[PDB]
Amino acid sequence: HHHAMDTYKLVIVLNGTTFTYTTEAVDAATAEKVFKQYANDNGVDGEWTYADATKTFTVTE
Repeated sequence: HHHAMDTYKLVIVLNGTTFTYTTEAVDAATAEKVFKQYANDNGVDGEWTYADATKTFTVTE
């Protein structure tokens, strides 16, 4: 199923514990749509930052 994608990664830093979730997406606007859906579905409200060099979204709280 069409392989023209990057791997994107979500990092959620809590109290000394870190959860990450990494997934393929067509672009960063798309991976942010998936991740923000996942976050909300799990009890995660927080401050987000994206780093294009590593295709990583980082959420703290």
